[PDB]
Amino acid sequence: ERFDAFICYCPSDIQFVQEMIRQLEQTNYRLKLCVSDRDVLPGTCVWSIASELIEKRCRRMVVVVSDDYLQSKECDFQTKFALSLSHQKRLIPIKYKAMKKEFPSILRFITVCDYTNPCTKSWFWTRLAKALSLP
Amino acid sequence: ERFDAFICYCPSDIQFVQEMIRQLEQTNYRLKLCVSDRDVLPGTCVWSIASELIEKRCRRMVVVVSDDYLQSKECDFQTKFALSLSHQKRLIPIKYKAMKKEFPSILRFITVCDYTNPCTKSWFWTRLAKALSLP
Amino acid sequence: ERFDAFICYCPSDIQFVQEMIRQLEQTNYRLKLCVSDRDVLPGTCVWSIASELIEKRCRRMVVVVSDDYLQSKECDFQTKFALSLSHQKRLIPIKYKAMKKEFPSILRFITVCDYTNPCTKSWFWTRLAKALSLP
Amino acid sequence: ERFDAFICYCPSDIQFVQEMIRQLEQTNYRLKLCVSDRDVLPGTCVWSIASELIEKRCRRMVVVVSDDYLQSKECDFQTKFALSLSHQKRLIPIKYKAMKKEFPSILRFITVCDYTNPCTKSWFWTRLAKALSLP
Amino acid sequence: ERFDAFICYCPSDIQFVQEMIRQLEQTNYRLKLCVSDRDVLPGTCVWSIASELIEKRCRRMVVVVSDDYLQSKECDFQTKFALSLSHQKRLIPIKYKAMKKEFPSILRFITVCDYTNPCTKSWFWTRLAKALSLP
Amino acid sequence: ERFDAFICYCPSDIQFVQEMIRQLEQTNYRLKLCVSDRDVLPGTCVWSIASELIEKRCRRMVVVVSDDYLQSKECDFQTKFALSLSHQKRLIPIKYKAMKKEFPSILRFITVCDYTNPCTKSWFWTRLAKALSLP
Amino acid sequence: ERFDAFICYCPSDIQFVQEMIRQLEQTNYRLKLCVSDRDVLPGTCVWSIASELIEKRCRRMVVVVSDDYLQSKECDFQTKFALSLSHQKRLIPIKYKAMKKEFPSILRFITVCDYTNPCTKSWFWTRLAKALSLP
Repeated sequence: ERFDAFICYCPSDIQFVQEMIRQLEQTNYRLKLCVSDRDVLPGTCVWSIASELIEKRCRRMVVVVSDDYLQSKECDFQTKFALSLSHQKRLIPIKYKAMKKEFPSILRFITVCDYTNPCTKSWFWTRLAKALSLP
Repeated sequence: ERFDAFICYCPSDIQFVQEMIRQLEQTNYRLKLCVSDRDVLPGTCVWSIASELIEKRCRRMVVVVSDDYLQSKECDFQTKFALSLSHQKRLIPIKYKAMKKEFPSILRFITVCDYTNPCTKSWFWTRLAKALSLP
Repeated sequence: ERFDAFICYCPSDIQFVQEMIRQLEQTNYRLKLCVSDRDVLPGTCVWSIASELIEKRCRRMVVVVSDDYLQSKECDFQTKFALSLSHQKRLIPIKYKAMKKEFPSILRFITVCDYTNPCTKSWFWTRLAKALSLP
Repeated sequence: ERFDAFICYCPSDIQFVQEMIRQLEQTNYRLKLCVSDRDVLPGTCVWSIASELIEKRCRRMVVVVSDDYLQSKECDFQTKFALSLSHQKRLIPIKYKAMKKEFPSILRFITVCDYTNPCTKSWFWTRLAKALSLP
Repeated sequence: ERFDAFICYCPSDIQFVQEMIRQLEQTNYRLKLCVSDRDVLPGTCVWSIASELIEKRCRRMVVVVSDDYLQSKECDFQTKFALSLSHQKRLIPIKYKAMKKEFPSILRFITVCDYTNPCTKSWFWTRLAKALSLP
Repeated sequence: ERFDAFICYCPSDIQFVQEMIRQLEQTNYRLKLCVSDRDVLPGTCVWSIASELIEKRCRRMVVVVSDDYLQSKECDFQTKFALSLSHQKRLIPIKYKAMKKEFPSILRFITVCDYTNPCTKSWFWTRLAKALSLP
Repeated sequence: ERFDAFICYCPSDIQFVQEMIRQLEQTNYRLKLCVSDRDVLPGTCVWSIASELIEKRCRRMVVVVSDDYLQSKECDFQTKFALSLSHQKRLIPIKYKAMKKEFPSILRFITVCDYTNPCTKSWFWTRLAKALSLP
């Protein structure tokens, strides 16, 4: 029923989502995440996952930015809906791969979390855990 | 007498229907499925299977989408009739093959249960069975 | 509210529909016809007119068969839905123009009301009104 | 404060919006329309329009579909937001020009109010006003 | 001492701000505008304007966006300070000329007051005065 | 919470920042600095790290000047904001390597702490830390 | 019932009358003006708007002098009737645009309120409003 964060990812980036699941749910942090391909039964109407899950179930939303994320339209609509929804910090961008295309202009007002800098990799997961577990 | 899910499929795809029968009917789920070539005696009128079986006997409908599904007219009529009939989620599309054509525009508002993605095949049968066994 | 006959026509055939309105509605017969472009408010869902108007509002369905009638799909779905419903004679095909393509094979067990014969023009409207005015 | 219809139009088509306001507000119907370029103060945030005007202030939404409408990006978001939000028919598509592109596939379940037909122009404004004046 | 709107303009655009003075101050509106090179004594330190004039003297900030506005750095710093300072919508962008460069992405979440359209010019001054006359 | 100095650096030179942390924090001086990539949770708004951290938390600001520092706009805005903010000596420029580009003219009115000249490097760290430890 | 000023204008210049409305009774002045095309019901006799409105209802009369004002024959009669009526200053000529023809001779003994001189437009509205509001 209740969750802790919705996750918006392009379908071509699934290994990183699985790694996120292993690193956050299985550790002693005990976080609950909603993945569309895992706990959404077939036959549901698309226009309900935005008005029911993101609205009244999850508390944050984690956007996995990538080059392939810039071609899907469902992710774009979900990002705009999350922005138009509303201190709480209800949006967390994440970049993890060396992307060649320009960073989206919509998400330029929020501090991104980076994983491709060798001198800063030691803070990534410990920052994510507390950002997601903040009340 | 009664049933749990009418099945719509092109005759070019019957091995998958047999596999569905094996997986859903002969397991401890104990489901009942209505197949046209197995529960319809010859000599019946075509215009009765739509107004009697899909409406007053079957409780949901499962549509097996494929490239040969687009070439048949009977399946198109049976698809449109189900939508015209009417929370209950009385329509479940299924994609199981590497199709080279475009997904039908009529069924673009319903979540599909995909089988061709190798990283998500571990949830297919369980999700399908839960959806079909939902009251 | 209540009508006497739903009208199924190609959008390229509107002059004949207007002529039918003039000859049957504005005459002393005082019949009622439900034309889509005159009695349907904008913004309605397509799958409601088939289960509300054709089902429980109109009593008969008049199909204006023409060459371009074979291209539209809404007319095909409406014709098949009307046939699936059922001595009452709840379907009247009307031919008014010379066709260079074969008459539809689904409408071959029904007596069409031909108009193009230059000697039977006197019986056309009388037969049509007598058929429509039956209880 | 309150309105009756939020109008979604491409900024390349303002003459038809002026015609609409002339024929519906300055006439004896006494309707109220919320035009962005007339009733929105400068310096407002974009994300408040969707969540305050379209949802809780206006009562219906009228989409002026055209060829240049397909390239604007805020119109798509507004249309999808309205669709996700919602018998009351909170959407009315209006076509007034000769389009050489395909009609938007997201709007294929709704009856459009066409204007380019030189025969049915008599019912256009009557149907539009009757639709807008409903509670 | 007190004002109503600080004005940020490129020095290449002085005719338009003179016209703005002519239309809003000398008219019957009775509004006060703080022009940079008309109400500031020479010899003042630059870093006091942002912390004293924009911060605690004016109430809103108007930005005359133009092609040469993208060259000056003082305008960039003033715009960024205004944005970092703060619902109450204390930032109004004004476009009045044909630009050959893309509109700045910093000011994309707010509604510009366009003037170059030859049809909406009627509402321009009324909207501007109503916007900046609010408490 | 409370800090002693805000550090402004380009991402291209973080090894010097690591060395500065080692030399000033882990010694007997026991200073505490603020690094963006270390104690700034993701999802926070950019326009608050300037109006909340630099103003109400830190007491002074260290600026690491190099060739790559002249290419980043965020550092330029931060140093201009700090300069506009204000005996306290709330700005300390640090030169640590041979730069072949001209020194910025904004900072040409403040004594810099130099590390390149191989005759005063014995006067560097104690002199730098005495400034930061001042009340 | 009561009024404050009758307005004599040729139909060719109504935009200036709209501007006068906006600047005179949309502000805190709260004036009342009698416009023929807004306060005269159809079917009235022409000879009553002179002996009823100008005489016993309005307190003053403003004449929008223009080049086209010398073509209409009703304005001459209205002006001469006002003059024949009568300190109270019951006539205010107003000149706003350049004229290629001499000023009317009948109106030579009265000081006009000029608007076309670029050095004196700062007094126009504030003087005209005081004149109209004077008892």
